[PDB]
Order: sequence, then C-alpha cells, then structure tokens
Amino acid sequence: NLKDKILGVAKELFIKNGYNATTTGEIVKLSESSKGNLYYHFKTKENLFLEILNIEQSKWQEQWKKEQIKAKTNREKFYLYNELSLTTEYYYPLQNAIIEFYTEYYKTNSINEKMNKLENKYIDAYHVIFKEGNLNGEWSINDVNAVSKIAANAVNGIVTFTHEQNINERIKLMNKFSQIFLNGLS
Amino acid sequence: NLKDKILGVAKELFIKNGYNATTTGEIVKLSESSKGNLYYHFKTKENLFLEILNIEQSKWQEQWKKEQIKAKTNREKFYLYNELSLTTEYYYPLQNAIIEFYTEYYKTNSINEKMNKLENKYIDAYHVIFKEGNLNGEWSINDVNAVSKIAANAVNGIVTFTHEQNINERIKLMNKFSQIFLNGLS
Ligand SMILES: Cc1cc(N)c2ccccc2[n+]1CCCCCCCCCC[n+]1c(C)cc(N)c2ccccc21
Repeated sequence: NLKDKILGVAKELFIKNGYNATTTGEIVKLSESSKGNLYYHFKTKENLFLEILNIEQSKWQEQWKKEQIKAKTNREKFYLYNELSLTTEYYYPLQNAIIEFYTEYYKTNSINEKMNKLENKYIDAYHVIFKEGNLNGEWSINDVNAVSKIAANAVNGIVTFTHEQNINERIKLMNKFSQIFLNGLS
Repeated sequence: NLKDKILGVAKELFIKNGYNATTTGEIVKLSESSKGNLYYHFKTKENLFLEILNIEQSKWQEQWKKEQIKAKTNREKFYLYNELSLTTEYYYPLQNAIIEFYTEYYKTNSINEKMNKLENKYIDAYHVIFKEGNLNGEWSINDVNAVSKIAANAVNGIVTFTHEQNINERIKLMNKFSQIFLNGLS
C-alpha cells in the first residue's frame, strides 16, 4: 500500500531520528513517491506527523483495553497502564519527536488544533480509571480531570526521561510512583 | 578565559540559531580564537555544548541555593523547587538548543553517559530535600534515591508535556501534583 507506505517509513524515521532529522526527502527515497502523493490525505509534513500520532494513539488505546482485563480493580488498572506505558511499542516511542515538533511550531496557531483532540485520548485512559474508581468507591477524587492530566504527564515523564536505563529498574520506579500517587489521593 | 570566551559566544550562538546551525567556525571566528584552541579545549561541538550545559547546571544550583531560603520546611522546598522548574524553563533561551541536542545524541552512549551525570545533579536537589525531610520528621522515606528520581522525572513530565495551556493552569496543576505526591508519603 502506498498511502500506508509513507506512514510506515515516516513513523520509522521519526523514531530513529528526531522530527527535523527525518525529512520528506528521506521518506520519498525509501517509500518512492513524488510531491503529489503527499497532498490529498498528506498535505504538510506536520500533517503526516499529526497523522502517525493519531494512528499510534489508537493502536495504544486499543492494546490497553484488550489488556486491562488482567486488572480487576481500578487501583490495579492505574498501576498496570503505567507499567504497560513503559513496555509498549505504541505512541510513547514518539515522545521525543513530539517534544521537538512542539518546540518548533508553537507559533502556527493550527497547532493546538490536533494537539487538542490528541491530548484527550492521552488522558482519557486516566479519566475513566479515576471516575470509575469513584463509582467503585476505591477513592474520592473531585477534580478528576486535573488528576487525570497530572497523572498522565507525570507518567509520561517517568517513561520518557529515563529511556536508557535498565528496563527492570524502570518498571520498579514506575510502580513505586503509582503506589505513592494513589496513596496521596485519600 | 579565551576558553571562557568561547563558551560565552557559543552559548549565544546556540541560543540564537540553535544547535544544528551553530558551526565551530562561527564559534571560532567570533570568539577570536582558533580551530586549534577550540579543539584543545573541547575536542568537538558536542562536548563544547555539554560543557556549556555543565556551567549552566552550576548556575542553576547556585541560584536554587539562594532561592530556597524563601522555603523554611522541606515540604515547602519541594513545592517551590517544582514550581520553579516549571516557570523558569518557560523562558529559558537554551531550552530549544537543548531539546535539539538531546533528541539527536541520546543514541551515543559516550554523550548520553555525560548527560546522565548532568541529569543526576538535577535529581540531587530532590535527594537533599527528601533526606533533610526525614531528619525533620516532615516525612519518613527509606528509599530516598528512588523517590528522588521519581519526583524529578514526574516533574519533568508535567513541565514538558503541558506547555500548551494557560500559564497559571500549568502552575496550578503542578502545585496540585506536589500536594498529592507529598501526601502519599505519610
Ligand atoms: C541556568 C539555568 C537556569 C534556569 N532558569 C533553568 C530552568 C529550568 C531548567 C534548567 C535551568 N538552568 C541550567 C540547566 C542545565 C540543564 C542541563 C540539562 C541536561 C539534560 C536533558 C536531559 N533529557 C533526558 C535525560 C531525556 C529526554 N527524553 C529529553 C528530551 C528532551 C530534552 C531533554 C531530555
């Protein structure tokens, strides 16, 4: 598939290299596609990017739901999600690329556009977990939406800023975090 | 000095045109130095940059030493340091060159190694706050080294992946997080 070929080489390079490091030229030489290809469903570069992001976001959200069963209580769901957040092959491996992409477009107003609906899925997982926990009486969070955002970002941090040290060490930290966070919620 | 002069000019250059565009040539001519002297001092642009980064870490620490006086108890220092981390990077010029540099050299262990020694220094702050916090019964943490790395990275998370939100909101979420976290240690 050509339309689904660009997306392939793209995600690949955006991960190995940064947002800038990888260029349209490089994709075209490994995916074979003139300017045209990139225009109907692939306008700009930040377009082909915001695309990949959504795909991955869904790939992750899906995997999460197909695996959250191994967790009976929401307290366990919180812990798990965070741990999985470290093992996955979806979305998280593009955080560095995102950090860049943002530090180099936070001017073009059409940024907080997708950067919005995207920030939703990103925190939705926590939103449910937290609200459901309220119903299930595991805790009582009145500012769910906030805690959701905080948890989501703190976790992204532990996943992103320690991406080079022993995976077991990581898993250990993340769990000690999840333990400390939930415990500060009541 | 002439070394100090290269670092100076280099910091500015990096700040004005980023890491990738700054050429050692520019650095050499503007610092009124020479390819040879610049080689003898840093060997490479990457090292030159890491060196600036080190000096920068120093200023940060020194600054934090003055600023933490406004914080009597360790609980307070935790709160302060976090907010500070968020607000100061909002308008930290080098930030862009750093993002660029990291998301382009974390592949190499040579460089990644040195960078971790740097990130460590950041973490030390939290280690001190937590250790002292123990000795004052503000809390009881027996795995300081861990809690420290965790805090550190969670905070980097909230600082990095939120940029796109009203500055106050960001500060609010941060302070909330410091509240939740600090409470889950009791
Ligand atoms: C003076 C001074 C003054 C201030 N007001 C100040 C304010 C805020 C922060 C530093 C400040 N400093 C000095 C700051 C010196 C900082 C040296 C930092 C070295 C480390 C970066 C590590 N890193 C890692 C590990 C992993 C990542 N995925 C990653 C992704 C994107 C970007 C960086 C990444």
